[PDB]
Amino acid sequence: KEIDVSYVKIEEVIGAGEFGEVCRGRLKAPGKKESCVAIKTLKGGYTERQRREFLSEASIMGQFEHPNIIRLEGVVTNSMPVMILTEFMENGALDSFLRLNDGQFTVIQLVGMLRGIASGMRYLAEMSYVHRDLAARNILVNSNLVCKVSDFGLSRFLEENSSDGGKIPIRWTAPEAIAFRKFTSASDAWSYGIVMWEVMSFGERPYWDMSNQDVINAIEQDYRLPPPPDCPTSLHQLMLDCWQKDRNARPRFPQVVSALDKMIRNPASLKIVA
Ligand SMILES: NS(=O)(=O)c1cccc(Nc2nccc(Nc3c(Cl)ccc4c3OCO4)n2)c1
Ligand SMILES: [Mg+2]
Ligand SMILES: [Mg+2]
Ligand SMILES: [Mg+2]
Ligand SMILES: [Mg+2]
Repeated sequence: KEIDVSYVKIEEVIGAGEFGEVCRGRLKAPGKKESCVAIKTLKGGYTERQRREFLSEASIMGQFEHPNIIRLEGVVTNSMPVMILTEFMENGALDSFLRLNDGQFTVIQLVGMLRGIASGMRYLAEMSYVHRDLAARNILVNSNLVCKVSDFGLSRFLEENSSDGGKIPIRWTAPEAIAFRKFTSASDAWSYGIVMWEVMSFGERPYWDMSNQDVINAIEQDYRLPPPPDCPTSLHQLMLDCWQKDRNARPRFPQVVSALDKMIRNPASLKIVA
């Protein structure tokens, strides 16, 4: 959906993306009430390939409609700067948000965040979309703490293309995906276990200071991340389920959502901690 630039007001620069600024603004279109939007801008000096890659995120977002997937409002393509407008997520990226708020949300709140992410992923999997970069940094959080999946793009990773999309995010990536480049919803479930860990640790770095090769070797040698401090054992177990080496043994996302829904219904179960 092409948006008349007269309908957009940019208020403030709030971040930086791959190709430019991320801004907060207002969208007001005839017959609709004004709303808050995030706006990515692309200014002068990029190649047409770069323009296409930038706008591809909009094309992909626009294929989806789900409360846990970032909503596209529209694009500005007949004018400079080129823009992508989405719903505005007041609290930004989940990893940074949790680090700011370390120890300040309850286990039940954290599980609700995890449930929203898992519902987004359930939907993407149903739509046969493999995310491939599922990480807390790619989860955006609104004022009501609703978590939504972001970062959409279909470009192959640099390792997949010519001998001579960016690099595979090793610490989030399932071993078979690293080894063979087979990305599936089941490799996303692995990544989701890593997101669970990031959430229950209030945004700590998966595998701390381990190198990417250290991580690859550790996982092959049966190492798995330990329960974060105060983490309910049942959540750690679901993490371990996501991190099975055999991808077919991992839970699919409907199962992940169910498990989380049970926990919310049965909060006493969350009291068991190592
Ligand atoms: N807490 S804060 O107000 O300082 C802040 C900072 C950065 C981003 C925020 N929300 C924020 N909300 C929605 C989206 C977004 N970034 C973004 C992505 Cl990830 C993809 C595509 C796109 C985007 O903006 C429009 O087009 N960001 C909020
Ligand atoms: Mg991606
Ligand atoms: Mg990415
Ligand atoms: Mg990317
Ligand atoms: Mg801590």
